[PDB]
Amino acid sequence: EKLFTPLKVGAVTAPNRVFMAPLTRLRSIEPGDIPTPLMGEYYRQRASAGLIISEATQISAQAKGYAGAPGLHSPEQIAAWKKITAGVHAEDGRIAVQLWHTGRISHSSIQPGGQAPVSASALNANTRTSLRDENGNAIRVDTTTPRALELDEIPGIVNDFRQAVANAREAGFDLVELHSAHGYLLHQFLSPSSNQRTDQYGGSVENRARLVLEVVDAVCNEWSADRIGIRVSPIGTFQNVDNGPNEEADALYLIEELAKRGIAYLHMSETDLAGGKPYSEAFRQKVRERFHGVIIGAGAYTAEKAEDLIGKGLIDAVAFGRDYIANPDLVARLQKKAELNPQRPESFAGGGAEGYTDYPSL
Ligand SMILES: Cc1cc2nc3c(=O)[nH]c(=O)nc-3n(C[C@H](O)[C@H](O)[C@H](O)COP(=O)(O)O)c2cc1C
Repeated sequence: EKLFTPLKVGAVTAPNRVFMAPLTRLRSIEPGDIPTPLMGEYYRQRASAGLIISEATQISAQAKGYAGAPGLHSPEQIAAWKKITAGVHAEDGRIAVQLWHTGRISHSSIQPGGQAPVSASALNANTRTSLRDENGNAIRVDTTTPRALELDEIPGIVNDFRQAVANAREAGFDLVELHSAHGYLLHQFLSPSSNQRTDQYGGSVENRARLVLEVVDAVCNEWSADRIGIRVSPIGTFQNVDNGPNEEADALYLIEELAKRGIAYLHMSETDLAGGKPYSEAFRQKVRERFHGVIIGAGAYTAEKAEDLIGKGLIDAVAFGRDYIANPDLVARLQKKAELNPQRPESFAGGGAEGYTDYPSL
């Protein structure tokens, strides 16, 4: 077994290869999109993970698409996250913040000024996001048609990612993960399905990847390349965003570009919850020969699949999502071959302590 052996992940050293995937739980305070001590307890419980990757966190107020998702743009958010990272560190853990802009997976009622959310193009996502009702409970609501960003707004978006990384470093995170997956803003630019722009940020794959690579360069310059990871979902369809008619070649272009920056890791979200065609071993080989940082695989993994792919030299670590919701001590359980706690999906999104901090250890 290799899952319980250490791994260098850029600037930090993980003691095992069992990572906690980013998981939106929608329990932040409004007004202010503020993380809470309850969230701190949840993360502290999971500090034995090789690496915790936080729930997706707004780079700006405009970035918000979900009621209850936290930000990392305000002083109060910075202060609250500082307490959370300190608690994880007190338990000898490591924590990355996943930073997003939701783009068109959003609703005008939670945008600044009540305005339409932004995207690469003015095309509805044709999905739902999660808002809160008058009692503060999570509700699913159809997405608002977005406004296409003007060319002169793009530097501001890059600056918002840069600023959020400055804030993340101050807040005590060990790494940052850019959310370039799952149909959110960066992926909206990457995908031809969502990007119909005819300027330097659409058309060719070079142009479609331009924004994400500008963001990568800005955040590497703000902090250091060995502090930066990126999550992609570049094969298949996620939240109605496919990867276009040349998805493999386009993915390999992006990955070769990322490699040039010497970033800490590439995190591949392989499938959504409904599943789909597995990655071919040939594709995994092509990725591996092009990227020289850590590769994290995710999406309905088992420990056995992770060991197989680590043993084949194709990935370095695995991120578990739902098994981490339900098993704070997932590392110990997988090491000991213990049963896993029963998941309670009704409490994944929103609410309070129940279904959040009340899953037991062994
Ligand atoms: C409740 C829930 C929230 C999620 N939130 C995020 C998120 O904030 N960022 C992200 O990149 N993926 C998110 N995902 C995807 C997970 O990180 C993970 O890739 C997915 O659940 C599949 O892995 P699993 O089979 O181990 O759960 C979420 C998944 C679930 C079930």
